[PDB]
Amino acid sequence: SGFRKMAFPSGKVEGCMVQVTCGTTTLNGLWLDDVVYCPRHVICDMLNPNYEDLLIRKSNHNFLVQAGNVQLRVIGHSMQNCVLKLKVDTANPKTPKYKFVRIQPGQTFSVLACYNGSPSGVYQCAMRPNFTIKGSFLNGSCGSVGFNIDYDCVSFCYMHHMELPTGVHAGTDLEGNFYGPFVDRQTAQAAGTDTTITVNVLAWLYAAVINGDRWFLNRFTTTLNDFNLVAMKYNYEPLTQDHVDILGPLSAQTGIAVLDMCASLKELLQNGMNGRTILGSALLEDEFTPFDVVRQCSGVTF
Amino acid sequence: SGFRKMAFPSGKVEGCMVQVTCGTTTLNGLWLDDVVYCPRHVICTSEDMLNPNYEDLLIRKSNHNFLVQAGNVQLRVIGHSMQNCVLKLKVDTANPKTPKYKFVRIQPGQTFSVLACYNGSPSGVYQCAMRPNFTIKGSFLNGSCGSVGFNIDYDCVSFCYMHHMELPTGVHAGTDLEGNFYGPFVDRQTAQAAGTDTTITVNVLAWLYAAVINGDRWFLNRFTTTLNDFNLVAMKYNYEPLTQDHVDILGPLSAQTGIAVLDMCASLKELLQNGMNGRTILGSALLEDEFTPFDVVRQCSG
Repeated sequence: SGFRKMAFPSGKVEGCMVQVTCGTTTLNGLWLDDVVYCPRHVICDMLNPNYEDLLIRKSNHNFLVQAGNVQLRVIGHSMQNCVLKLKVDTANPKTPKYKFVRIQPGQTFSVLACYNGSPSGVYQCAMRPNFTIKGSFLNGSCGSVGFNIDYDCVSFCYMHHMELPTGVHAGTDLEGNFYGPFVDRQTAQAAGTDTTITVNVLAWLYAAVINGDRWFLNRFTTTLNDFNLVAMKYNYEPLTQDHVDILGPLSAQTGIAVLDMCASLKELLQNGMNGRTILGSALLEDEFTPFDVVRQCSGVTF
Repeated sequence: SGFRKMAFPSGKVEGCMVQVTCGTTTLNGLWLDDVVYCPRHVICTSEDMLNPNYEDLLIRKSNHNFLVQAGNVQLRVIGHSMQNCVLKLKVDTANPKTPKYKFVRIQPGQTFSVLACYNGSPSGVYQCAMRPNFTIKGSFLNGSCGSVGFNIDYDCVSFCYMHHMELPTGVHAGTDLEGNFYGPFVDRQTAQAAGTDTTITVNVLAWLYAAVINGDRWFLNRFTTTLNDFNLVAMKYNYEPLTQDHVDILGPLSAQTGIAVLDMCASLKELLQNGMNGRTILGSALLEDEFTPFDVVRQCSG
């Protein structure tokens, strides 16, 4: 029993974390095979930077890459979108089975927060619909990475680049493409209005039911069209047929059809929780995907 | 900025997890140097549930009765001994991935990370706190026994919890790594109930300081309180008494924010009376009590 905000075991990623220093900037790099990936803004105050330009001046020995107390030597440097690729002369013997994947808003992943190439914390979060992440990052955390694990395979999906003025965070995939309408320079940038991830709330309500927490269930069911009218009123993401289909396993396990659970969610959006809680929370959690709920409520291992 | 329920990187513990089997029972073990630690109730049968005589059961065991598997490698048990409620399996191989480590027994309100495992394989990592009633609100399924809770000091893993059982309310009970249960619990299927839980007041106050550090002030007020008046109120909300130790411990956060501890206590009093009025603190509509003062300083300041 129990339901916790659960991250993937971070060991496969810890063995990949290195420190990258260049000029006065120090941040984290991801050492996979013989390449260290890191944010391109480690490059050498021009506030509308010309990254390629500044990069050609750079010598390989300008990039001080520190793997534990062992210093790697850079033998090449190239650039892909907002990520710098530093070719090193040694393949990481700890390189896990891995892929680079780009995730969709609403999908969850684990962040290994690092400082000076040293892992210091791991937490689970979701890519918000406004493409930010509500993370926990201090100065020096840039280059910390987000990931999922499937079996023995690490899917790297996120690299941290910056904090927005509201305190939420922005970054790229491992191919250097930003999540959301952000750029890696000093300019006025703001997170858009965020919305709640409806399918994840429903998944979490199924988790609550599996854990015996049932007071919000009601006899009623609604339509996809009626619910999305209510959802848009409450700044909830639209629920699609694909979302219903993905919730299928939880619907079958619980006896609660998705549109049946939607009538519960609607009631709750319109009436509140009335001082009651669900899985120890007085808010509707939206950072558990349907797969997270199945995975934590069945004990899948890595 | 930002505040997340954050676990320690689990890799140093992942490299220690093994599978231990006696007869029909399989659970997790902790392999450090040449000793595997696991809950002694792995030697129980379906008939030894209510009143096992572990000394009698263990004396009947021979080393080859213990099937210990590390990955695909079966370890060979060369000796066994019992220390309180943990079994210590001496094996012929020292774990080459043994971190610097130490066994620490923690006090209620202390937090730690749990690496939930099944069949010796890590499933996920989450953060917990030892409740005042000596349970933990974990996320465990069948086969999770022997999963451990831990903290990390620089590079030293402090093992503080080993999972043994789930109580009827769905909360969890376990031992330190010397085999001593936290709380009045025993490794028997005899009827056992968690005492009424209470809120870890000092942790809530730390979290309110974390909220202030992260820019939120709406819950502050112009009042202070005496320590005794605060505890008289808090006890009526099933909050733990706040001691002078706790006041001392909140000193650094008081200094960093400019809000005296007894001043913040007056804010907590008011929040207890009023609730949040549709507002949140650090993204929560409830008062969070599973962040210690040490946690807050580490995550908010470094």
